Amino acid sequence: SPQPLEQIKLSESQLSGRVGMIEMDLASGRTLTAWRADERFPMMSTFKVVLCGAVLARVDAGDEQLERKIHYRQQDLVDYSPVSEKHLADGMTVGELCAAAITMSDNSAANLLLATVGGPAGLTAFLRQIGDNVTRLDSWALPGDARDTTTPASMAATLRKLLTSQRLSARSQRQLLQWMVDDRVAGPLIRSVLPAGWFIADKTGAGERGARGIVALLGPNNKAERIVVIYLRDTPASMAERNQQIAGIGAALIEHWQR
Ligand SMILES: OC[C@H]1O[C@H](O[C@H]2[C@H](O)[C@@H](O)[C@H](OCCCCCCC3CCCCC3)O[C@@H]2CO)[C@H](O)[C@@H](O)[C@@H]1O
Ligand SMILES: *C(=O)/C=C/N[C@@H](C(=O)O)[C@](C)(COC(=O)CCCC(=O)O)S(=O)O
Repeated sequence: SPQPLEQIKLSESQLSGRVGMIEMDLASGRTLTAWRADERFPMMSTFKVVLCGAVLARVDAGDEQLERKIHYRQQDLVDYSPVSEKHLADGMTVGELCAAAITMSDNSAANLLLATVGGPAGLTAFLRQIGDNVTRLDSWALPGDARDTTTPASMAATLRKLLTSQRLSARSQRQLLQWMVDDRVAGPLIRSVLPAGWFIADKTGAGERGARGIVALLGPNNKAERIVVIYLRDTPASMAERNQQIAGIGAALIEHWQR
């Protein structure tokens, strides 16, 4: 592989789209690689991590419990509900909802959780509270449309704040991390192509006009050493090719880790 920056450029050339990327030390926030890091990209399903960060903040505050069972009706389901569609009779706990939202990208689960935090406005106020003045959720992907967007730099900083600053309790930090470790959409596939010793936790996203993304923890020696945030937008490429390009940026990181 070429150097990370060289590969990121090759990916834009090959995809005819914009790539946005930041590689950041999880413990300190040291930024190693930053490309279009202040440009806006659609968050897609990656918002579900921030959502559950807000849910955990309510738990910490004593205004929510992960045990609490939510009952919902079939009429409340939205498109793509692989887990939530199975519990019309018995409901799901708030904690189960977050697991389903993060690990399966369950949209009904995310929708039910979003209500509990005051909707898109409420989640955006949560972001402003933790010092993210850029990321915004507006909805329960055209150029010029800033709705439901973040930047690589903002998303990386926010993920670091949620996982490591003392904004969430120790138990809540550990919970948010474990949900990302447990990703079923891409986690196991990623492990299958990762060399031995490499840690992965992640949340993926996909959307219109080629939108595709991942927010992840990666490192050698089985450690969550770095946050890596990669977003793509405005490419006509197949899903398979978008995946391959993101994987190629991963390969360049892996080969050239010591920077
Ligand atoms: O010298 C480093 C390594 O080089 C190769 O490993 C390859 C691997 O065989 C391939 O499967 C992967 O593809 C990259 C797949 C990563 C996909 C997910 C990455 C995510 C994670 C973080 C967010 C961005 C993308 O690249 C590495 C580096 O060339 C050798 O196979 C391996 O023995 C060796 O230890
Ligand atoms: C989150 O990014 C959601 C992406 N797409 C879904 C949506 O718009 O709600 C779909 C239903 C596809 O969802 C999946 O394939 C599950 C994995 C999505 C993910 O990577 O998180 S829609 O067809 O695009």
